[PDB]
Amino acid sequence: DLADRFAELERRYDARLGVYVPATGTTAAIEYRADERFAFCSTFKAPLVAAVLHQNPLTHLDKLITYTSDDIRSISPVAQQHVQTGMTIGQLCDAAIRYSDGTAANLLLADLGGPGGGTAAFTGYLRSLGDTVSRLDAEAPELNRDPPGDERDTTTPHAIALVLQQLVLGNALPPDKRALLTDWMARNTTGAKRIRAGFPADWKVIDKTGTGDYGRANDIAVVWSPTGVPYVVAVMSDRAGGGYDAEPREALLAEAATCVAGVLA
Repeated sequence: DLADRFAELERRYDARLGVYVPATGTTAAIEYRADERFAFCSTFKAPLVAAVLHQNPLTHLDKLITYTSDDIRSISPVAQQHVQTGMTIGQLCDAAIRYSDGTAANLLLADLGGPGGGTAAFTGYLRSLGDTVSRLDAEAPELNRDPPGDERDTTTPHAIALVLQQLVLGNALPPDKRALLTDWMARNTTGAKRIRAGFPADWKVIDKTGTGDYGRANDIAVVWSPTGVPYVVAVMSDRAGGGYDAEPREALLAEAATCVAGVLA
């Protein structure tokens, strides 16, 4: 039994686990703690890139953004190398998704603009997609640090799955922008030990990960079966019992995904 398996994983990893897979043609929704709040962590960067793509003509991708030393305040594998040259909006989107570059995502929030350094406009973009649950209140590094249970900077597996479904499978974005987002997630470099690890090699997986304090580890994905049937998979976790420095456990997400894949196969 699924729920029994997910409960067993919680005990194994001293963790709280949330899972959602939306219903399809022939499968019921899979849900475990799906309406409980979990920190976004870096998973917000996927709808962030969608918001920026949606807000602007496509050639806004070619606009050069400049930044400085005091902008590097979080893990930023790409942006830390380009302070002198700047980065174009397209390079920022690529880095935010594929390398989970924190400076890149902060710069994209600023591009979106408005109150809260773009966090209010980000939240408004989610509201436009019918998500009345999620909220973004801070940028990096603060957004990964809220105490367990705090509602700041949170989504739920259910909410983020429905958002991702609209972005990748539905009509939230025009086809050209949808393809840009989908391809960046398809080329993600940070997800090999999470949802990807739980699905057989002949399933396609695109994803966006997040990791935070209090043992936070998330992954949101769209997967396609070998015959092209898509499913959206959101898996979220934290480990409050280990305190602020609790180690994130990727293996919990890989095992949860393996269980989901077993049901979807």
